[PDB]
Amino acid sequence: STLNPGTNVAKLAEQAPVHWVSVAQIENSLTGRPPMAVGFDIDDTVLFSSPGFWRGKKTYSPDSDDYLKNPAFWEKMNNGWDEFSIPKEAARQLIDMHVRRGDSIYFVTGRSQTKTETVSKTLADNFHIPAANMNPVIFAGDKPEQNTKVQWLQEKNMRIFYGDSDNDITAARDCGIRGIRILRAANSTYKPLPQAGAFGEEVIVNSEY
Amino acid sequence: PSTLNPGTNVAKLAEQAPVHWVSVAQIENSLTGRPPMAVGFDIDDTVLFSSPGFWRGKKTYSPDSDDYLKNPAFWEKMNNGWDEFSIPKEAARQLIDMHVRRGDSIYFVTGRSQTKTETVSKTLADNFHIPAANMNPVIFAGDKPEQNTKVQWLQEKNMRIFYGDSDNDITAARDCGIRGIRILRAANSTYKPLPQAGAFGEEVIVNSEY
Amino acid sequence: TLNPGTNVAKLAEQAPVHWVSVAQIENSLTGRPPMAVGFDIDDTVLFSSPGFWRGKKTYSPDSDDYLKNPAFWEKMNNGWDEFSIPKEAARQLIDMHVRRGDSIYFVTGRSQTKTETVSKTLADNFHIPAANMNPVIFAGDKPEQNTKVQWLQEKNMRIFYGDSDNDITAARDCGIRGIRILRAANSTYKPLPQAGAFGEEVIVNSEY
Amino acid sequence: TLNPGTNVAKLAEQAPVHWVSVAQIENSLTGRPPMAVGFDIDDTVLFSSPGFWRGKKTYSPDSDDYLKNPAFWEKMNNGWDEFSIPKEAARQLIDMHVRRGDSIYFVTGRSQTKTETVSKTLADNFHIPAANMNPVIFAGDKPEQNTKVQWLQEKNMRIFYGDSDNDITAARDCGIRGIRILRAANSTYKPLPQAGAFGEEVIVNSEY
Ligand SMILES: [Mg+2]
Ligand SMILES: [Mg+2]
Ligand SMILES: [Mg+2]
Ligand SMILES: [Mg+2]
Repeated sequence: STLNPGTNVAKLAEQAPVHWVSVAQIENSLTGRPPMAVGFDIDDTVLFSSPGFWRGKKTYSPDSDDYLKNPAFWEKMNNGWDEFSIPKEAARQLIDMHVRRGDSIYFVTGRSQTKTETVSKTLADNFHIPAANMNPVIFAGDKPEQNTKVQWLQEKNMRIFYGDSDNDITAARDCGIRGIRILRAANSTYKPLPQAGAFGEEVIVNSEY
Repeated sequence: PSTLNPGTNVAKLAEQAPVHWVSVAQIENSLTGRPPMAVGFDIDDTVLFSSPGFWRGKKTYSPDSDDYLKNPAFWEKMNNGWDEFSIPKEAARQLIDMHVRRGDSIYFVTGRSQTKTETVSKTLADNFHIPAANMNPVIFAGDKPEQNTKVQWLQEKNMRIFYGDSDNDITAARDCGIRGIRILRAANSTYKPLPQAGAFGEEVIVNSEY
Repeated sequence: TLNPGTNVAKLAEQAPVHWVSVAQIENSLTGRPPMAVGFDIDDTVLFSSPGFWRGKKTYSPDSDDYLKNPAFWEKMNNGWDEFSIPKEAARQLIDMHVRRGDSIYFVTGRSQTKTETVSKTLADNFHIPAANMNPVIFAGDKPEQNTKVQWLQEKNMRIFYGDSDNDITAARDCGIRGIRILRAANSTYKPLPQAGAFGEEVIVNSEY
Repeated sequence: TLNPGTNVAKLAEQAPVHWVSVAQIENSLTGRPPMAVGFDIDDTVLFSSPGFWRGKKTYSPDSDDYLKNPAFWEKMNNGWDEFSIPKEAARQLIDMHVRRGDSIYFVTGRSQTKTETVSKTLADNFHIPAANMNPVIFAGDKPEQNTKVQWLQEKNMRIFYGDSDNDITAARDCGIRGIRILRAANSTYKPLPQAGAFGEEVIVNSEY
């Protein structure tokens, strides 16, 4: 645009009409409630997994997103490339809180399903989730050999679902449960960034890292 | 405060307070289907930037303190002409227009002291073009210590929503079990310190400082 | 759309502006002998919108002709600034220059009037010693008055503070240091200017 | 407290930092013939935390001792950068300098290894022309190496870009222009530094 655009105080103080919440406010809203099932999307919600997707694109589809359909990519991505995935501090705070409550934690992902996967171990180890609260990662999809995200949220009776994408939030709305938005990091390779708060949902402050 | 070059970082730049921000459009949308009702507005730093008169009052009657706020002579001047210097807030214009469209009955409940005569009601009706059908003379609730003077009025007029910039405006609404919505107090207001909007978990209107 | 939402890139986005604090300005002048510095008045040291607002409502509700009404200026320059709110940023800047022993000048584009109490209101609100205080200078295109630029050169002002683009370009035209002050969002003089539009230094939190 | 709230003075508060854009940096170089410029690597041109994270988890999960493990560096310098994400801000800067015909140098504090594929990774991801590309320089305190300052002086670099305080001080010690890049909030190298702590220029939106 212009070389020296400058700014003004109206612009400096301008706020988007979003419902921001803190982990502490979420915990307070659960006070007294017995243990329950809660779910988390994985990519850009609990793990900054762009390193692996970046390498996959470079290796299998330098000019496009065809790698997301390449079975070879998914073998690598679900069996070791998450050793390069950086866990999010906001996720750590949320999981620690749910673990203290004794809730059952589920991870639901849209990644393609492979015969073997080490993602579940990576998550339990990185977030130090006790055996009683941990559950194997759930790969949701269209395949007749699997169920959709909405179906899993309902089957496990999850009461809250955390995610960074719009479809994570609409899935929760469709099931009539509490959908909470996590901010996607600016350096994620999954762009454009989504508009957090676009459905009037609660958005966790400072959740980009 | 004592650091010449404090610098900054991106975590700090993107840092957000956990506040429930709302827009006039969202408020309006949340009222769809609701029949006409009574709604209330605080005046100072809510619909009018009235600091000019309070500043002149302080300098005239009590340069070193806030005793002017208890001075009958100050209120006479403030309520009968000094608001000619008070600047209407744009955020208030938008809210008032919206409520007029809904056909709601509008009330102004202020902590200013009541005087024999007052020209504030007319100043408000004129500046915000409020039709006679929606207007109501300003209610001067006064301000007593250890007590919230506004509660009585919100109850008796059956106000369903109350807009205000001070904590006592929000707690008044909470005491009545109605919807209290916060308006940001301008940074150049002489009424300091600025309150912490959202301190009761209430809705706060974006960009409402002007 | 009722819910536009936002994202972290937008939340952390910064305009390329050269921000400075009063402390940094003071530090940049260490060891320098007392000099002459000037300040714009409206929205720089005083939030005078109250008087201009009343003036417009009184003399030209539908336009800005009140700015041409000598009746308005008589009121504005002789008492309506008692309703003007001094700016904290200006207070800090003025105190700093007084401590340095600098010579303070106020240059305004307000219309000149036979008498004025503005100089008094300024010296009183900012506690400016007589030694550093100078009567307000009214500039303009009249034959009996010099323009803003000419006044900066004549007094050899080395720094000029202002909220408007013309305050900064005047400084630029004289080869001196022009420093921008933010105009408050509730000022009636709209639209707000783009502080930093000339690559100049802008004082932080100077909207109040 | 549970509901701390906020106020407009806090919402508009700005730190006194000298922000600049890539366009402004380019403008400031108008007319200057080709020159040498240098870039720090980690968190400046590459978000390399993925490799540093895996190394930490592998060699010293509870400390930074992995930074002195030869086994770590062998893997980090010979392939783990295939997981490093190039920064958009660096891409723009590099494209701008390549267009000017400047010589681009990359100086790193990473431990030197017998071989390295970092140079190849950089040249490929940023499409740097052979005429502007130079092999990565590993600076350090070892007797076989030269310090960062000596390298900047040796190659006569006029500008040095970096995210850490030591990148800026190196430029300051050489009398050249040191420009700060923002370190991403999700970098594993914490705490984040205070960009602008030396009054240096900081590039806007350079965290990605
Ligand atoms: Mg995701
Ligand atoms: Mg009020
Ligand atoms: Mg001005
Ligand atoms: Mg670095």
